[PDB]
Amino acid sequence: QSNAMELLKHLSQRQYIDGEWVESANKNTRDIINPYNQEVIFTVSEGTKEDAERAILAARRAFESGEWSQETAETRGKKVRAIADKIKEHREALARLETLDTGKTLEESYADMDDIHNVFMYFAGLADKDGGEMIDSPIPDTESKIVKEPVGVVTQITPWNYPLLQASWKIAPALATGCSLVMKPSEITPLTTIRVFELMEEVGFPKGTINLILGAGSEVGDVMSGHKEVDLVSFTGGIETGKHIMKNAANNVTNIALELGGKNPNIIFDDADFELAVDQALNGGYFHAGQVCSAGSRILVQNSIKDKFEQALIDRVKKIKLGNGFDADTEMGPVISTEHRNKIESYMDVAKAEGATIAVGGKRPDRDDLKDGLFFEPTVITNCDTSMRIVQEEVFGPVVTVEGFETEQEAIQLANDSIYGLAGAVFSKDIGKAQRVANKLKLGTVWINDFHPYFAQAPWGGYKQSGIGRELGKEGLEEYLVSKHILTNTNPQLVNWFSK
Amino acid sequence: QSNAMELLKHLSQRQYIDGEWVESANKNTRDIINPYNQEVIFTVSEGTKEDAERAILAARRAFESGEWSQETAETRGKKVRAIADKIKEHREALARLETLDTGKTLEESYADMDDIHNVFMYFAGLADKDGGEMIDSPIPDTESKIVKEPVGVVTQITPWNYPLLQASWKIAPALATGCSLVMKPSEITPLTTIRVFELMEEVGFPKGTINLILGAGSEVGDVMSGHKEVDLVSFTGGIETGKHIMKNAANNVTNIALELGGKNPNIIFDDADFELAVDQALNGGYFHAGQVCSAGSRILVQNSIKDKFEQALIDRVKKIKLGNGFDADTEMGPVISTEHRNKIESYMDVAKAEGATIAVGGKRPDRDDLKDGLFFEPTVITNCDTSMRIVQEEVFGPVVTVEGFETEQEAIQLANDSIYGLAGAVFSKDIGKAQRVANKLKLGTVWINDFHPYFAQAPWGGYKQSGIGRELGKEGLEEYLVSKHILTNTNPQLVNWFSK
Amino acid sequence: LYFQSNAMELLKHLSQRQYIDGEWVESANKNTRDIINPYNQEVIFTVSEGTKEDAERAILAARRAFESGEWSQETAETRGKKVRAIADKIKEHREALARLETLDTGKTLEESYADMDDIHNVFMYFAGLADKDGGEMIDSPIPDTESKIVKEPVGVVTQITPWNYPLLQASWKIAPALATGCSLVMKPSEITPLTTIRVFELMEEVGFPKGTINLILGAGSEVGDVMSGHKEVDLVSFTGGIETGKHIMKNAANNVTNIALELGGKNPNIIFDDADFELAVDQALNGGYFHAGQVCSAGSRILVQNSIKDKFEQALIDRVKKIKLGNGFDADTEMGPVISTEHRNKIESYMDVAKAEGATIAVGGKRPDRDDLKDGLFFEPTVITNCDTSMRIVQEEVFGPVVTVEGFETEQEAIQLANDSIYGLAGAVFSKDIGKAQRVANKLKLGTVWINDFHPYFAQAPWGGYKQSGIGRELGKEGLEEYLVSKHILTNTNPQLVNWFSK
Amino acid sequence: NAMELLKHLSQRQYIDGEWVESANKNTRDIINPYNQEVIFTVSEGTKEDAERAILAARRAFESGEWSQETAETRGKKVRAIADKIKEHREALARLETLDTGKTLEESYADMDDIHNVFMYFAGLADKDGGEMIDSPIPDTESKIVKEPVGVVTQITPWNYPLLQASWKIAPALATGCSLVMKPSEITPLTTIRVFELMEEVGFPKGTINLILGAGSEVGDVMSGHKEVDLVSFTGGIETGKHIMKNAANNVTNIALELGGKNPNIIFDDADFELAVDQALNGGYFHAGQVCSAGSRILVQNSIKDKFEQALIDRVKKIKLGNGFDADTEMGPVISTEHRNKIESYMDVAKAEGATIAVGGKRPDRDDLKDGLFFEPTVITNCDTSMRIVQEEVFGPVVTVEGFETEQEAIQLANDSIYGLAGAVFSKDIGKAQRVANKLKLGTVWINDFHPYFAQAPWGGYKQSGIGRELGKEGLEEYLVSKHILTNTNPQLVNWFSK
Ligand SMILES: NC(=O)c1ccc[n+]([C@@H]2O[C@H](COP(=O)([O-])OP(=O)(O)OC[C@H]3O[C@@H](n4cnc5c(N)ncnc54)[C@H](O)[C@@H]3O)[C@@H](O)[C@H]2O)c1
Ligand code: NA
Ligand code: NA
Ligand code: NA
Repeated sequence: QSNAMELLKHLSQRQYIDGEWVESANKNTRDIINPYNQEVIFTVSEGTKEDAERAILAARRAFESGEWSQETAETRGKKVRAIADKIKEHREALARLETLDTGKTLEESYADMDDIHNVFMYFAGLADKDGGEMIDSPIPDTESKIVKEPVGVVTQITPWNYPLLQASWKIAPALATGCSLVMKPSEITPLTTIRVFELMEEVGFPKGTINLILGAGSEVGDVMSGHKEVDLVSFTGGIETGKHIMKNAANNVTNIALELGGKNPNIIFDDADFELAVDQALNGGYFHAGQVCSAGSRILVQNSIKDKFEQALIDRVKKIKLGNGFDADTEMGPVISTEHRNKIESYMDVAKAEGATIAVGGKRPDRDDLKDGLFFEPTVITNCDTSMRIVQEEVFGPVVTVEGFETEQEAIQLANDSIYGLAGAVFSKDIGKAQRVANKLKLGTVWINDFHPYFAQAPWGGYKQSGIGRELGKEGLEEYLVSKHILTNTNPQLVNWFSK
Repeated sequence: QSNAMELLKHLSQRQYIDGEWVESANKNTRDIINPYNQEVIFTVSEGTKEDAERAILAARRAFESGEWSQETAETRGKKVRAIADKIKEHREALARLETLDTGKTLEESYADMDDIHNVFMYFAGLADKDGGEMIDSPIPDTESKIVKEPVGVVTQITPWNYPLLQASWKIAPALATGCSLVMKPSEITPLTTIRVFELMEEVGFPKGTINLILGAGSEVGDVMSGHKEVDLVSFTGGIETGKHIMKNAANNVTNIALELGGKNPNIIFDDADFELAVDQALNGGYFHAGQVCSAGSRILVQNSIKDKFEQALIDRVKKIKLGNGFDADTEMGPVISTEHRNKIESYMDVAKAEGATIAVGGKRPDRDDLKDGLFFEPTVITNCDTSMRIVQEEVFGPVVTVEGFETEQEAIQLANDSIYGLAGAVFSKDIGKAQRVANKLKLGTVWINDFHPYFAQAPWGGYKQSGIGRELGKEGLEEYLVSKHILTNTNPQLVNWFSK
Repeated sequence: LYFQSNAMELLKHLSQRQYIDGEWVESANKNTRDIINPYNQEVIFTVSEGTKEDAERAILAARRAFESGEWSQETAETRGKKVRAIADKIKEHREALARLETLDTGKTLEESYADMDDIHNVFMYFAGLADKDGGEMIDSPIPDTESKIVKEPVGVVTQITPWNYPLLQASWKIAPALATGCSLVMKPSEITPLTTIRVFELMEEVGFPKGTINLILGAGSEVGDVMSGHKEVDLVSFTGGIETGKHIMKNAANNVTNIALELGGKNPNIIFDDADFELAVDQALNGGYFHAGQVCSAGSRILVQNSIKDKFEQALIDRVKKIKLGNGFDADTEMGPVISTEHRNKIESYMDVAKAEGATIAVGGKRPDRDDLKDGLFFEPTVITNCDTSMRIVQEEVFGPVVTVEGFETEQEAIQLANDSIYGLAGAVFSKDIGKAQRVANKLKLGTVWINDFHPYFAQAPWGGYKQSGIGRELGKEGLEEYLVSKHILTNTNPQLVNWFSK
Repeated sequence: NAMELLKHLSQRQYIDGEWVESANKNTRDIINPYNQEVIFTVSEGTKEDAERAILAARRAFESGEWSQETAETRGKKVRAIADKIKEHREALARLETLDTGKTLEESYADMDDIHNVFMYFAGLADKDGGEMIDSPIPDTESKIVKEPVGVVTQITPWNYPLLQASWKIAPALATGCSLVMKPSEITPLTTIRVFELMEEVGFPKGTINLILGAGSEVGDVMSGHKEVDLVSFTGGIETGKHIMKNAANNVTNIALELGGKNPNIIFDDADFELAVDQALNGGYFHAGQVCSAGSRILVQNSIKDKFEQALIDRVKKIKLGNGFDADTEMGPVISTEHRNKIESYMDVAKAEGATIAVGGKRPDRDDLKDGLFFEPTVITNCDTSMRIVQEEVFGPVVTVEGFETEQEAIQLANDSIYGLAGAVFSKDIGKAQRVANKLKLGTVWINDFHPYFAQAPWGGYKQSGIGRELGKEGLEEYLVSKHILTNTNPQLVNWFSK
């Protein structure tokens, strides 16, 4: 862990606007915390509205200059590839900074860095593969083509749980398509985003193509979502903030891409491989202490094996090892902040009040090495039903609910009974049945006999309140493009509708 | 005309909800006017917000039943084709009804009916051509596929200028993809939309798949944009209402598709075919009395031919024949309502007060055959510049402004100097220069040596404040689809992250 | 009830001629050919037997039409409306066309109805595809250039079809050719021209420019080499057997002409112990015996898991004994006759091949003796057992109402055996374990694999073979693509002298 | 020093993971066409070697080590090959110049292209695994999965050896195929070198194989073996036709690129000195030995005389010499046999009445005496009926025909058996576009001559070939479609009695 602290000795503490590392316009700063020990680890600039607007205007100026937007797609791909290579080269430092900033295990952080390399690499390869189309015009003597152009100036806002990963999903396609961008990471987790800006700067982009704003969402966020020079706002986070952003984006009829979490079902039939299902239910509920957009917080298990499954899950939950993300034996780290731990704690009272049982966990751990950190015990909530708040709302902590179902129709009905629609799983050795269910779930991603996979090759996003648009895949790239129909009349003749 | 009045004797006067023609829940009605003579030609139900809610719930019930959403794409295509055939079969009566309701010339209405038949035909043919893709998974022993499903329940709101045409652009892809829909036409122009619902009923769709709500947006529009069971709201009209709709859609993180008009440039270089340019300047400015999303209201003409151009334009403008749309000699009909004529009128005062010249036109005709209708003279405004409201704001009437430009670079700068980005034209015999300009205009559609063309094969929509999303083409169909990534782990193994 | 006689009355109004450059014409030498009904071997019609000079004239008319641009430069949207119009003509004459196909080929009327419904949908699919993809805009790596790929009709196409599903195979070739803007010259099998003549009559009513569509009638040995080897042909599309297909490809090579070939198969039907047993017996029958096994996709090679082989063989044999043979026009008929004297001789010869190599004819293997079948080209549905992969009866395409049954021990063995042929067209896997079926499907070298089904093909998806089963695809977007050619147009928008060479 | 590079270069075939000699111990001498010096000696492979390599490629394919590797990972390896080409660009350029005679600057350009070809296909590898289909049958799921085509044989020619190899190798590897490649027997150096570089990157045993030797000995095995799924060949029409006839024996897919008679259409309103500049480039780069060489100039009648004299005056100034010397503009032709063919065509042209306006012979100068040089040539007063106009000479020779109308230019340009590429020069871009639309060519340039790149497909109409190389279409030659149809609620049909 002190080796990670050493990394901070060379890390920038500033915003990056129009090709320069700059302080806040009023010199304000913010102290960054390590959730493992609640110690202040770094101090960064806290930007102003003026800074955010300046970055947006620099992005517009750069976009209009054409240096990046009119560069060949092949060359843009090379630059995006160079970024992927930097990430891999600095994987260790990046993974350690991510663990320090966010608390999750170092092995999870390394996995994030592998994913990030692959995201940049995927978009590097896609950059030059589709420039638009030739249309067969229904009008004689005309030519019709659709040209795909970069959407323009894009603002990008990320959350605190997977900072660099979420940033990469936005940055890679933006750069690949020729856009100029302004990014703002979560004010409590800026370290790896600062670092990636330092790396991108070495790759070499024209002034203003990339810009980094650091600051509170209530201060600079509205500028980023409501400015008339922005062509697209892309946000990953919670529903309350996402709705706010969308309403603000409306003022200029600005494109929005949103991913807003979920209430992700994990559907376990009685003909599932039982021990696989237990394993994956643990993984679904407790990776990163449940702070994952796709966390499997809502377990739905067939009635015939429900009690056995609950007991098996509880027995394993008792063995989950909490601690420092830098310690190799740690299986689950702390939650992100005092506010977030307070949210999770409040839900325990809620669950009990509405009739559910806390079968295991449901409080902070007592153990000595955990008392100064933001820890919360992995928790199983039983005797639940779909009417309850603890089932319907995104807790975003190390908490899972267990509900029973009798039939395949009942599972589908329950799984779809939420305001969300991000991801979910179906476990059954009967692949035919699993497919039937998968076809009926209103979710952007359905895993059959798995839990958690996402990758650059495939689009990710939500039905219903889980979002608008997609990230990753060809659809992810398309968020950063705009279509133009250029129609040429090759034998123009007067219409003579109006009197001569 | 009186035979079109005879047509009304058989037209429905009601809403269509859940397979039934039905009155308003409050029994309220609205009188429909003919703008040519301001006479009441028809009376229809004025629905309530509970009617809109009921239609939405019926559309959701139908969608979940699967009767349409799970029908084969091939069969959905055949039913869309059957609607197309009905449009052609009833072309004469439909064109007459459109002229009666909107005031446009019969020729214009026939052209509209021919386009509508082709829109339905296009989407009928697209219905079974793309169900998603197979993905090359980066995870060994996994199968990854992206399945494209209908987006779900969609609400569709249309304007009064091209009622049935705009309806076709939304209805055709919605039905082709398997969505259930709730449509609400402009309260002052419901006639052809009622008629097409009659024709769709004849083709036959499951109960709840198609629903027609009649009434003012100030009453039922908030339900249509803000209800939780809606998956996509698609709107065509003005910016004010579009913004309000988007803010309301945000409450449920609902997809939006918007087309909100434009300030469309018509750029004429000194090396244009002169007489072609004059002809098309007239066509761009005055078809449907300038009430076109893509009307060419902002003429930019190269300085060396400016005086020549304005005199030729103005001399042609004086010869424009106003009158009854049913009269074959009419070149321009009336504007749509007293409210809209009043807005156009008020802009003449703005133009004069800010320093522009009304070169010709600028008033209501008062002659016998026009005095009783909502006519407004075709108008040319000169000696204006980009700082003026008359240049920046969409008047949406039979009015054009004329600005000069010195160079190709200045033409592009002026053309892009508006909040809009829908469509525009470049006129020049130097095709190379026309293409350079077309690549730099921030517009969804650019015509080279033409003005007005749109067709089902190519997407249509705006950059900037002209909208979000596209209609027509494969991209328009994609508004009505949602992607689902189904990932199957074909050799699942325990991860064993958490201790045994 | 009077259906056969009413079908025969149709022939009184059917053209007997070729259709070349907008006109119905006799053969240049006035030769003719008698067409028979395989049910009774009677002559039912006489048609012109064209010459190589007629074939050449039609190719030159297709080339002239192509170059005129009336169809090739017509808008895609309008081409699509015309292809739809053909689709609607097919539906308008469904009954007559189906009856004609039964009269000419012998298969049951119910089978012919299904063909006509399929044909309607093939034309409708391609009508709808016609205006959906004109090419692509390319991201040029050269500054100050514009790059696009335009898709154009491939040009003049010759199309040669076989005798088993004459109108269906014709539709697979004609539909995309017309949708894309090609000119075509079609030659149906000499022994089965009736529905193809009728469809030409219907296409003429729809209306196409002179020379866009041409029909040649004649023996492949007389006019075929002209159709595969003429310098003015851009693509030769053929469906039939391997020997003719290879000959055609070698002749097409003389002008480096594109070929699309579908040459039959040795299609495996893989039945696991955990299959739905009665479903597998039902589909083994369907696989083996629809159209008397004269189907490119026939399931002639049954591979059954050893643990249920005896039970399966017994169940299949008992059902085979019940199959009702007879006239295709009779409602109770389940299987009609085979197509010709020659083809029946081939099938019979393979019975002797099988026995000589040690296989058993478990049921069937002969002409039936029942009085109402004696005058027709009937052959009993047949099951051959005690087979193995080394045998010619297992390796070679018999194309008759004959199936072989081999056992396999494991999933690995089933795959190994199924892939141990020179062919690669289609096959099926029957198992309730869908994961297992999917693993097997991924390992089979076949253009189409069905999981718990047998026979489905449709316009929406490409059909064709791996290995000796073919080259290229028919149906789907890939089928359309056979009839298109890509052109890269690259415009230098800032041209400058290279100044490489001295001045 | 290119000669010193040879001290470390392999002299053997690469079969099933090993560098091996042939059972034929008579090696082949490789020549530098600039001085006709023997510069290297290599194994001459046998039929038996070719068969062994095809069997190894089949074994490797069935093993799944490459064919079932993830597309993402295959892309990474193809990228690694791209990086090797860039790392070694200088050495590879010198080897290509040494082996083929072309100028060092042209060789550098090939190497930059080659890097980009591999990089393009590396990026494409994981971008399309097939389609989901909307089945017309209720309760069925339909998907089209794209698999590697299988075992592919690849045969390349002597003019652009490594470039032509890259066009085939890159998509084969990206898609998961196993390959057996055989370069032209007279130009194997850069192909040997790239196999050494691929071995460094590392591929499963048998995935890549290099056969060296005469097509007349091993070619029939490569085109006619039953275990081959696709034969991809670039060269001349008569070998191509032979290959296609042999591939028919197993109904094997073919992709052919067979050259052309490429027109260069110059209108009166073209930029005149641009058109002269580009006519020289079209005709004489690599001494005309280019699949897409602009050997057939069609010039509008108002400027024809002026154009001909301008072109002839420039042709007289073209600098012949050693490709390694910076002043050289045009190197030698490839071989004795090829120079002989060019010479024979001059006799054909004269006997049929055409005029040899300039050139048409070997040069007289002393430093050119030892090499395979041939003078850049312009033939005038000819017409479309002549063999010299219709047939691919593939040497530093152009013909000039006049025309009046754009319709005539189109008709003459299309009046050949070929259809590979061509150009239209005119400042009237609308006119150039109308012409481009009617030309039966795989690539048409407006106001340029020669460009090709990985992003766009390349190939011929008519006798110029079958299929495409480069672009997404090029990748598609190396894939095969499989429709997997699952019936999700299977019911008995009950057609047959029970
Ligand atoms: N398209 C091009 O870029 C290109 C390149 C070289 C030659 N050509 C044309 O072809 C003419 C003849 O040239 P060439 O004879 O030197 O080349 P060719 O057409 O025979 O092509 C050479 C390649 O084909 C191989 N080959 C020869 N016989 C073979 C066989 N039976 N089976 C398989 N492969 C075989 C050679 O070993 C070599 O790899 C030239 O004059 C020129 O017109 C075109
Ligand atoms: Na932190
Ligand atoms: Na017959
Ligand atoms: Na050499």
